[PDB]
This record gives sequence, structure tokens and C-alpha cells, in this order.
Amino acid sequence: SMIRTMLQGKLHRVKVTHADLHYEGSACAIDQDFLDAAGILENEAIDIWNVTNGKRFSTYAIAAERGSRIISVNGAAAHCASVGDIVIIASFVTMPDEEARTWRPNVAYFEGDNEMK
Amino acid sequence: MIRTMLQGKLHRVKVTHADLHYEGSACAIDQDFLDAAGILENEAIDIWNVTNGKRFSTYAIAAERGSRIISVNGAAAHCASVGDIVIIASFVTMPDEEARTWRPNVAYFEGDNEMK
Amino acid sequence: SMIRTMLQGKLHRVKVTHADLHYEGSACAIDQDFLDAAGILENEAIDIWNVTNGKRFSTYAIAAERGSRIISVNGAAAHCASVGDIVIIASFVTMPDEEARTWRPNVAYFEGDNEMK
Amino acid sequence: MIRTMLQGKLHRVKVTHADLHYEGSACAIDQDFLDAAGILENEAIDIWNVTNGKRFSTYAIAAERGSRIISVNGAAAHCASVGDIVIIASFVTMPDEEARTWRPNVAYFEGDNEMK
Repeated sequence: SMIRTMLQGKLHRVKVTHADLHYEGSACAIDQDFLDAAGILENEAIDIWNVTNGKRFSTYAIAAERGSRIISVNGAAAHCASVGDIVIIASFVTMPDEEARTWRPNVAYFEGDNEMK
Repeated sequence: MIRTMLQGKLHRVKVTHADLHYEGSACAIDQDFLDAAGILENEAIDIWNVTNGKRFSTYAIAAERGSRIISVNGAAAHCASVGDIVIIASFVTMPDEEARTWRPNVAYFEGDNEMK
Repeated sequence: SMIRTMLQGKLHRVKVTHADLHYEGSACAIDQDFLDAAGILENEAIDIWNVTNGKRFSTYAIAAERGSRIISVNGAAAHCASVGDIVIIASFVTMPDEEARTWRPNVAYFEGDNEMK
Repeated sequence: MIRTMLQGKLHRVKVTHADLHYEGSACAIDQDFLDAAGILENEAIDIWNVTNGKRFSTYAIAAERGSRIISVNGAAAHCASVGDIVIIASFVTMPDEEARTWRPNVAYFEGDNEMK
């Protein structure tokens, strides 16, 4: 009956590839392959921690083309990240305490040209 | 596991009223807009300001249907001015299996809060 | 199965009566009578919107003595509110959509010397 | 209705490590402290900085038990420095009826992160 909020998964230190300098559009668009590795769903709430500038903000994920390696921060969120910035993108899920106690988040690590693992 | 998913949003509406001496804290929204985005009276919402980048949270109430109003008359007026473009969103939870096919309710706007 | 986050209740425009100038203690302590009127529980998460200075922060409620009319912002939260500031204190609850569609929040309105109603 | 309630907290621990060139985003916490406050590995937490008033959110991981460590080595280092006093909290949900008698797990500290 008591329900925990747990890290579901994250993209650890991916690089922002696009940020609408016009603040058009919405959401953070993410290569479907990266969503798959982190267990993140289209339209799922996400938290973004910008390691480069310290900004922390929340939005939702949408899928970019598989293999594009895109991390695109659009809309209002382009006020909080720029091309080249290193970010951690996380989703959180809820579950009962017993499940939470053995829960393992899905983590994808990145380097270079948004190369996963 | 239970996911948090985008229920719906108003994509790029303008703030229409923002006098910080109205006393409230809610964002009052044309009921036609609430209907399109599936947002409820008294539902938590997030507001993302496209003009100034400020991001904040409050709850929704109805403004007259047809009025096209987006009002942060009240406390939320520290975060938006009239003419500012914003995105207003709400989020819901549901089991993972349902979340995988979930479709948010999105309303798009042009000009003077005209729904497309 | 789809679950909404709804305003449970709020204290509308109460005045802060104490704010640890030392940043000691924790939480926001609230006259039990006010908690009762707003449907807010001891240890419940609350959002505070400071109408005087525009600051928005989240913490948890604890009960102050019934009839004390206390609104005390302690700990880190005294960095965000001062004695005399006008605040709105809200709690949010989750429930299914059908229940959300006819839900009525508990609202307590204040004036003067934290006089309710 | 489902309430959000304070599950537990570490009341006035000091940040012990905060080098922003460690690359992470989590807050690493002595397992003895996690045990006392009921906070889990990978659980969302809120951190409230008593020294500078900054408030932020991340998740918990274990540091060695006995180490007395509170580490924001990583991204959260923009929000706290070593020697800063913080409160670390987690929140859980449960039905209203259970929430009415819920008791959070609170650990109090003195001096050099010594649990009382």
C-alpha cells in the first residue's frame, strides 16, 4: 500500500544536439534507441539535469528517429540547454516498497558522438 | 510500475491577464481550451514560459467558454506577463502497459488564442 | 486506471507568523484548526506560494497548537518566507479521472489576524 | 484519495563531498543513514539547503556504511558546497485512511554527521 518514487532509468551524460534558438516546438526529442536502453516512453515525464550549466528542469520525452542520436531541447526548455551541453535525462516510476527494495534502474552511458555504452 | 505521462497540453497560448493584485494563485483557462486538452478544473498544471523561460506549477480553473482567456491574475503573475507565450500541461499516472500506447490531448493555437 | 493530480485543499492568503531567522527546525507548522479546514494532514507534502515575494517552494505540514493561529516556516524554508508575508498553502492528492471530474477542494480563506473565513 | 506524505528525512546533515568534476547526479549517503530514514537506493529525494536556501531534487545512492558521507560529488554540486547543512527527504503515497496515522522515519544529527 505504501508507494515509492524510484529512478526508472536514465541517459547519463548525453550531449544536446539541437536547441531551438527560437523557442519553437516542445519537449525533449530523443533517439528511439536511447529511449529503449533507458526504458523511457514517448510522452513520459522526464527530469533533465544540465551538468554544464547547473539548470534542472522537467518536461516530457518524444522519440527522434532511430539512429539519429538526437537530443533536441525545444520550446521553453531551450532557455535551459544549448547545443554541446552535457545532460542527464531521467524518468521516475512508482511502485510498492517491496518491489522498490530490489529495483534496478535502466542506465545508458554515453561518450563522444552520443555513442551509447 | 506506474508511469507519469503527459495527459494533455495547450501548445503556445498567450497569457491574456496578469495583474498581481487579483489575489489568487490559479491559472484561469477558457473552458473550450480545457475541453480540448482534457485538463480539469482543480487539476495540477505545469506552465512553461516560452518567452522568458520561467517554469512553474499551479492548478487550473475554468474561465468563461469562448473568452479565449489565459489568466495568471494572482500569485503566478511573478512568472508571466500579458503577451507571453506559454505551454500549459497536465500529467497523469497509469500502469506501464497502458502507458506504452497512451496518447496525450494536444491543442494548438495561432494568433489571438485561436484554436486550430 | 488513469490517475489525476488534484488540488485537495488550501489555506488561501494566510500570513506567516514565525520564520526561524536561524534556519533551525523543519517544515511549515500550521494551527491544527487550519489543517482541519483545508483537509491537510500532519506530515503531508505541501506547496507554498508566497504572494508577497513570488517564491514557490515545497515542504511538509506539521501541526501547531489548535487556536494558536501559527504559520511557522522553519528550516531551509525560512530562506523563502518572512513574518508578515502572505502565502497560499496547498496539498494535492491523486484519484481516478471520474472522481476528479466532480472533486471539490477544501478551501479556507483568511484575513486580518489569520482569522479563518 | 491518495496522499503524498513524508516517508523520512535526515535532519541537518552536512555535505561532505561536493566536487562538480565527479560526473554523477545522485547524492551518496552513508547506508546507516539511509537505514535510519527508510530511504532506498535509487529513491527520489528532495534536498533542502539550510545554509543557502537552495532546494533541489535527485535520487539517493548508498555510500559505505560508517563513512558518514553526504556526497553531492557530481551535477548537484551547483546547489551545495562542503560544510553546508542540508535536510534530505523522501515522500511516499498511500490512501488517505493510512495517511492519517502515518509516522515518518526521522534521523537527527549533531557535529560531524553523528547520529543521535
